[PDB]
Amino acid sequence: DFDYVVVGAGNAGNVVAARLTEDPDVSVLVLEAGVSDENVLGAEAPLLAPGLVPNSIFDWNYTTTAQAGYNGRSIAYPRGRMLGGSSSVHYMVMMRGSTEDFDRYAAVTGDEGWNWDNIQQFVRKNEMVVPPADNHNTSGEFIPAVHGTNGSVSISLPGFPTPLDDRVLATTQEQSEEFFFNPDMGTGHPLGISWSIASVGNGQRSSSSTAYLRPAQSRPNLSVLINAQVTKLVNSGTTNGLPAFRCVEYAEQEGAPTTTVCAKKEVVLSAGSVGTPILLQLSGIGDENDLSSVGIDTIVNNPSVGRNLSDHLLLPAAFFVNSNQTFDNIFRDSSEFNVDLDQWTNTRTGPLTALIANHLAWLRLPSNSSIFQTFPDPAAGPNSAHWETIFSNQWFHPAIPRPDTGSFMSVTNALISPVARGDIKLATSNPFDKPLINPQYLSTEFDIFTMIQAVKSNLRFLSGQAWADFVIRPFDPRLRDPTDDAAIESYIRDNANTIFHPVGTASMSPRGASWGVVDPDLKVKGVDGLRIVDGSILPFAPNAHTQGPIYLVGERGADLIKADQ
Ligand SMILES: Cc1cc2nc3c(=O)[nH]c(=O)nc-3n(C[C@H](O)[C@H](O)[C@H](O)COP(=O)(O)OP(=O)(O)OC[C@H]3O[C@@H](n4cnc5c(N)ncnc54)[C@H](O)[C@@H]3O)c2cc1C
Ligand SMILES: COc1ccc(C(=O)O)cc1
Repeated sequence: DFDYVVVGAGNAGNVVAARLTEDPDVSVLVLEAGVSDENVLGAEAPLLAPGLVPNSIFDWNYTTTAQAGYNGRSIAYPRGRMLGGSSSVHYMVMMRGSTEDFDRYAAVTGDEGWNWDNIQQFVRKNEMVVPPADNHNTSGEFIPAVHGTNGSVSISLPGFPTPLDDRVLATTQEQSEEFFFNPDMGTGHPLGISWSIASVGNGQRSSSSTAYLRPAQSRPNLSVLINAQVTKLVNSGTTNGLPAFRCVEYAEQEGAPTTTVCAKKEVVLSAGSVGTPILLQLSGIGDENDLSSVGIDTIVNNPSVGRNLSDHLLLPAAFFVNSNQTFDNIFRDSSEFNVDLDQWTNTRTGPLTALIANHLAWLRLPSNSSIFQTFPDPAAGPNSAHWETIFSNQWFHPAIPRPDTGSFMSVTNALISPVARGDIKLATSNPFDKPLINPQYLSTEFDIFTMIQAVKSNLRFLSGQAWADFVIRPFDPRLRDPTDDAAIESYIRDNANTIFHPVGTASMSPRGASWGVVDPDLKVKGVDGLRIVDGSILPFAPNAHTQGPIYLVGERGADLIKADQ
């Protein structure tokens, strides 16, 4: 039987599986609940990514509980269910976080092996810069020296231009005090306006399955099983005086018989920030009171399981624009779509290689803001962001379909440094029931205050000379007036959503410590033979879309595992 069992063939899981099997005497079994990622056009052509989830066979079909912060709205909580995990359904944006993110991870765990300097080696293992699809000149769009040249995942600058690009660039000159240009987020200094970098190579998605699993497919010491949902982690004895969890039960679907397998060395949980805590709770690792309320016997009492959930909340906003070059008609007119698809199929170029956004702004509140009377600074540090602003050459709104008429650009914000914390809990002891996902969005004055400020910032940005002949008006009339705080707050509470970056539900913390679920080496506290390598270990929201930091967790996790062999 196998040396390791990896639960979840996801963003991080695939790194662990591929890295461990580099050694021919180490065998790994990967168990993935979902289907194959092969022959999924929507998971290959970059521009088609937003259609893939939430309501589909490639999604877990999770939702949140009703959010009082959102006027009682419950929202979709998409999560990839397939080879590659969420890296097969994500929007491919790549950055690693701020130096302050990783230094805070090191400080909070007492482990300097996290920390900005010591993590850089894994950027180089993880990524290689390849040409953008349109083969444009990337000089001055990034800094080659801070990025990998040889690593597994293909990354590139935007493969298709938009009419937004020159106008965003002009705004960095015209409004340089607020919206200065940033040469590369890979410096660990996120603030300012940078060109998007994305996990796209030869005009198609570079996911954790394409980058790690596929090249490793002919290895006899690696097995990958799809349609295999792990339903229980099995207490398989007592090694080192602690309960051991080296066996798992899995099934194809609800009501199907369960297969048992055991790892000789360790079970690695890579089920992600939703999947990991819920499986733990189903296995009797969690909050005693919550477990017994649903009929589960607690084997390891740890109330941190599924707590300390952070996410980046999302705010969408569309604006009518005077342009015939937005991407909107690709999704309305079959002739245009089919011309673009033929070009993508034959040459791997054209509009289908385009990203959700070619530029991103990372921004702080003024250091003298009224909110700092009542709150300490929740940012990772003085060089980190409070919010993000994303510029898209089309309609983008997770909860409202694209209008039949109109050309649009969208300005999407993410709250990067929330004060709010949430939790993930079991509604029942049945592994095929949906969990209760309660992020507690907009439940603090800080979080709503910052979002009101973000909107005012967006409107300053778009009032610039570069936009004069382009932006017509906001889709929603509550965005007509920058001084109307009541209208702005109403807009936010009715439109806010999620940008799909949950972390923290199995937080790392120092060995033997207060709260947390895992040690700094990612071993589960109070258990032997169980390791967590995914987004759930990160104790704070980073200054980054989460694929980049999660890949670093995956690469270091693999080295941590090899060190105990
Ligand atoms: C719509 C969307 C867009 C996004 N866009 C971006 C972006 O542009 N840039 C960015 O950086 N990030 C983005 N993200 C976030 C990023 O995709 C995730 O944060 C990251 O990929 C998660 O990595 P992970 O390894 O923690 O989990 P995942 O990649 O989600 O992996 C978990 C895997 O485990 C499987 N699994 C779960 N439970 C079980 C079980 N019991 N048994 C067996 N298998 C199981 C799942 O099916 C999945 O394959 C996006 C996310 C979404 C939902
Ligand atoms: C509006 O564009 C984006 C870009 C990235 C993401 C993400 O990281 O999920 C969401 C929306």
